[PDB]
Amino acid sequence: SGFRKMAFPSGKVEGCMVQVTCGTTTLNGLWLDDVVYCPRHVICTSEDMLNPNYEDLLIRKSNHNFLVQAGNVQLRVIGHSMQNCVLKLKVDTANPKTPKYKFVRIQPGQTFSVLACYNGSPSGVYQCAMRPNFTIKGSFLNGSCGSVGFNIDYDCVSFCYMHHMELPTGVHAGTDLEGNFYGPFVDRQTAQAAGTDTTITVNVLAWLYAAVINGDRWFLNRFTTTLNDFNLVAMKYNYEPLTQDHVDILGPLSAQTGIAVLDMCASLKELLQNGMNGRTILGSALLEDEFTPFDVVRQCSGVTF
Amino acid sequence: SGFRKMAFPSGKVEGCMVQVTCGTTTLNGLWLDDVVYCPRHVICTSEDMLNPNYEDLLIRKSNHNFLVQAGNVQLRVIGHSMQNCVLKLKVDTANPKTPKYKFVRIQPGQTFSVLACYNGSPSGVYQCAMRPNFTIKGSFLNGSCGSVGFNIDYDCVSFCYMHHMELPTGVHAGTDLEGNFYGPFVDRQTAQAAGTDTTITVNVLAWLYAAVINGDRWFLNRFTTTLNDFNLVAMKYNYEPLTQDHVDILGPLSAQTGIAVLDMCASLKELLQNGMNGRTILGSALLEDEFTPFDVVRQCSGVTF
Ligand SMILES: O=C(CN1C[C@@H](C(=O)Nc2cncc3ccccc23)c2cc(Cl)ccc2C1=O)NC1CC1
Ligand SMILES: O=C(CN1C[C@@H](C(=O)Nc2cncc3ccccc23)c2cc(Cl)ccc2C1=O)NC1CC1
Ligand SMILES: [Cl-]
Repeated sequence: SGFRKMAFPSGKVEGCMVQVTCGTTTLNGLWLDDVVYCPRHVICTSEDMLNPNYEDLLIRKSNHNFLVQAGNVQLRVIGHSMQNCVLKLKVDTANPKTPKYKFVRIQPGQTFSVLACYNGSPSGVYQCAMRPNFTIKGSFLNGSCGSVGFNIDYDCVSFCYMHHMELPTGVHAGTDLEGNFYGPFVDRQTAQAAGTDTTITVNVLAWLYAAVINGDRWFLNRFTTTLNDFNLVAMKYNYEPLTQDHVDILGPLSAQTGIAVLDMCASLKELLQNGMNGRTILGSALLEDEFTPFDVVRQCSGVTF
Repeated sequence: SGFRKMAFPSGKVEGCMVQVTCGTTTLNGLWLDDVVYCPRHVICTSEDMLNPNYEDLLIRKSNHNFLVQAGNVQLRVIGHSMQNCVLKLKVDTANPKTPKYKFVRIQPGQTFSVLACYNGSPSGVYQCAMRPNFTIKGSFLNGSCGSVGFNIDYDCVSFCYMHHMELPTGVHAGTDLEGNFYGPFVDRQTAQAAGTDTTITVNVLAWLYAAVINGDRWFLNRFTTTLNDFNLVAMKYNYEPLTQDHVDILGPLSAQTGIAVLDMCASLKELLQNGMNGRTILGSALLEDEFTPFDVVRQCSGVTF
């Protein structure tokens, strides 16, 4: 019993974290095989960040301008190149701790674990979701740039996020490991803002199924709804639309609890229109949307890595 | 910016998890140096769990009755002894992945990370707190016994909890790493129940200071309170009494934000009376009590927004 916001074990990723320094700027790097990946803004001064020409800034650097530290060992940089908003530093030593890995680009609603790092040293691990407005609600201070997000599939680490910046609302923006930003963001000190966010509907439904599995059933009702009527309701409350794909993905949870997906949608409709009435679900007075259907199945079945 | 329920990176603990088998029972063990620590109930059958005589069950075992598996390698047991409710299995190989460690017994209100394991394999990491009734609200399934709780302040792992059982309310009970239970619990299937739980007041106060540091003040008021009047009101909401020790511990956060501890106590009194009126504090509609004063200082910025 119990239901917690659970992150993947971070060990395979901790063995890849390094410290990257270019002049006065120090941030985190991800060392896989003989390459260290880090945000390309490591080459910028505070003035350069206002309007950087990254190719022009990079051409002026040599391999020895980049200091890479792995624990108490200095790595030798033998090459450097840029891919989108990510700098790739070729080093003379392959990481002996390189796990089996993939680089994957995730979609809004998908969750992942973040290993927050400072000076190439991991400080914490938390779970979060890619919001529909492509930001993440992380917990990051100065020096956290280069911290990565990931999932684990059996013994394979799928790297999906690298931290680049904090927006004025305190939320975070970053890229996939190929340097492509999530969202309409750019890597420079200029006016940028997160768009209006929405709630991840399929994830709220998965979390309601998790509450039922844990004995919380007060919100269940005798009613059902059509998919179209539910989306008309959900659109009124800034909820993301529920597609037939989402209904298919919730099938296993629906069979396990005996509550049809549109039956659980009628519970969610009533919760939006009337509130919780002083009650909580899994210790929360808000409808939680940072657990996917897969996370619920994994936590309620004990899958190991 | 941001404030998340953050666990310590689990890598140092993942390298210590092993699978312990005694007959038909399989659970998790913690391998440090040449000793594997696990719950003593691994020697029990389901027919022994009501009134087990552990000394009598243990004397009938030899070293070769204990099967210890570390990854795909079978460890050789060369000794066994019981210390309180933990079994200590001496093995012929010291763990090469043994981190710098300590065994610490924690007090109610203290937080720690849990690395949930099944069959000696880590499945997830979450943060939690020792409740005032000595239980923990974990997320554990059958086979999770022997999973450990820990803190990693600096480079040293302080092991503080080993999981033993789930109570009828779905909450969990366990021991320190010397096998002494937290709370009035015994490792028997006899009728046992968690006492009425309370909210960890010093932790809610620390979390209100974290909200101020991150830029939020809507909940403050022009009032102060005596420590005695605050406790008379707090106890009516099932809040733990706030001692002078707690007021002293909140001193650094009080100096950083400019809000005296008894002024923050007045704001908490008003919050308990009024609720949140549709507002949230750090993304929550409930008052959070699983962040200690020390956790807030570790996670938050040193500069108040
Ligand atoms: O004032 C600045 C300067 N700051 C630097 C850096 C950046 O955002 N870094 C950070 C990341 N994550 C958390 C942080 C917490 C506190 C301070 C900096 C953080 C950046 C990176 C990029 Cl790609 C574009 C612009 C900026 C940019 O403005 N800080 C941001 C907060 C406001
Ligand atoms: O049905 C039982 C049998 N069960 C076995 C075991 C125990 O509590 N194991 C477990 C731990 N953590 C989470 C679990 C989740 C589901 C099932 C077992 C779990 C135990 C250990 C000890 Cl030391 C004392 C009593 C018991 C004991 O009653 N109790 C469970 C239903 C709550
Ligand atoms: Cl303590």
